[PDB]
Amino acid sequence: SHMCDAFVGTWKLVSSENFDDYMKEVGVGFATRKVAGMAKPNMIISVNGDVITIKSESTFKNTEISFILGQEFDEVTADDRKVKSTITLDGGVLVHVQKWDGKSTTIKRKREDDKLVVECVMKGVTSTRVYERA
Ligand SMILES: c1ccc(-c2c3c(nc([C@H]4CCCO4)c2-c2nnn[nH]2)CCCCC3)cc1
Repeated sequence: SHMCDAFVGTWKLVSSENFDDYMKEVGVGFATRKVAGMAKPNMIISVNGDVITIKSESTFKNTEISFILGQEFDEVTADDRKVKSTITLDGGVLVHVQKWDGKSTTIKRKREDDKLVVECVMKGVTSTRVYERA
C-alpha cells in the first residue's frame, strides 16, 4: 500500500464551478471552451510501481499521462497546449504544474470524503471540479 492508493479508480465528473472562466484565463478559444465545458469526463487513475497513470476519457478528447512523482514530462493537453509538467505529492495532494509560453497553471487533486476534488488555478482564477466513483 501507498498513500497514492486512495486516488486509484474510475472517477466521473459530477460538478463543475468556474471552468469556463478558468479556460478563458488559460487562453482557450470559444469553440473549445464550449465543447470541452460540455464534457463529462471520467478520470481513471492507476499505479504500477513508481509510475502513475491518469487518463481522462470523454466525448471531446481522451488524454493519458504517465509519470513518476517529481520527474518533469512533456504533456499535450486536451486543448492542444504543449506543456512541461511536473506532478508531486504534497501533504496527500497530487499537485500538477504545467508550464508553457511563460505561463503556469496548477491542478490539485485531493481525496475528500468519497470524492476526488480537483482545483485548477490560473492567474487568480480557480475552478473546482468534483468527481465521484463510477
Ligand atoms: C474533456 C473536457 C475537459 C478536459 C480538461 C481540459 C483542461 N483541464 C482539465 C482539468 C480539469 C480538472 C482535471 O483536468 C480537463 C479535464 N477535466 N476532466 N478531465 N480533464 C484544460 C482547459 C481546457 C479544456 C481541457 C479534458 C477532456
